[PDB]
Amino acid sequence: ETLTVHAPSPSTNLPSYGNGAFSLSAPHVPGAGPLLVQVVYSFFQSPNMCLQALTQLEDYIKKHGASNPLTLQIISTNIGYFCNADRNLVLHPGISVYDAYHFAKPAPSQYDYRSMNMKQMSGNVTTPIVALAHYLWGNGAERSVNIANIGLKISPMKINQIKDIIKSGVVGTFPVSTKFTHATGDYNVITGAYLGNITLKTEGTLTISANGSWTYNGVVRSYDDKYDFNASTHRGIIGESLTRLGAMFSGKEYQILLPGEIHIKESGKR
Repeated sequence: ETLTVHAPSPSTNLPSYGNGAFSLSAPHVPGAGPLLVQVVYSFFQSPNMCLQALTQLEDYIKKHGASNPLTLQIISTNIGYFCNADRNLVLHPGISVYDAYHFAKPAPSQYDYRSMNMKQMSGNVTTPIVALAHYLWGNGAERSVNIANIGLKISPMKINQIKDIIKSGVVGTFPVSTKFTHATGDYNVITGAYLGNITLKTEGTLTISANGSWTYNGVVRSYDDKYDFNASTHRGIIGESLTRLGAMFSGKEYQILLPGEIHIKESGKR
């Protein structure tokens, strides 16, 4: 059935992401002249780097075959890069993905999943591949991403503050305490990929003035302790890539804790 991708390990990893034949790097913008680090840096910060890496895996698989030992090594190795990068991002929050990815320290090609895999994922753009890494090699171990790291964009207008706000037309200060489904994949292709639809609890204070202006000051944490990482829960185009890869390769579903709480200060006008 599904093919086993070897856990990244110095003993199985290729010397290089893409076996050096391809690299994760910013799109070739024709007529933009030489690719400069800023582009690439920004690219690495972007979800697109994650899409690209996965796209590259998928493309490599398309060209070479999923069961192709090199494909497997490339998947393992390339995903190791992401694991490595994500490790570095987890260890050093606030560093750019480009940095975590490229330096590195320890060499991404030396990435050893068994020894190095982390339960925590950065939530950064590397995360969906790491999440896939964990599917492949995680042996079903729970992972976590802190909810503060999953780039939640909460729109109170999409939560039961909506009711307080959206006509009701109540004025004043209202306790909010509600849960809501939150399709991270609606706006966050990274978080959507691996957390997709989450359920958040928010508790806070919705203040609405008579002019429709409202502020929601609240905490958001996950309503569910964890989320399954599997085909069904991925959302968004990166999620789809995980699904396709996850469908081809042996892995174990596992759950992703979404611990932590974010404080949100949202505002809008009715």
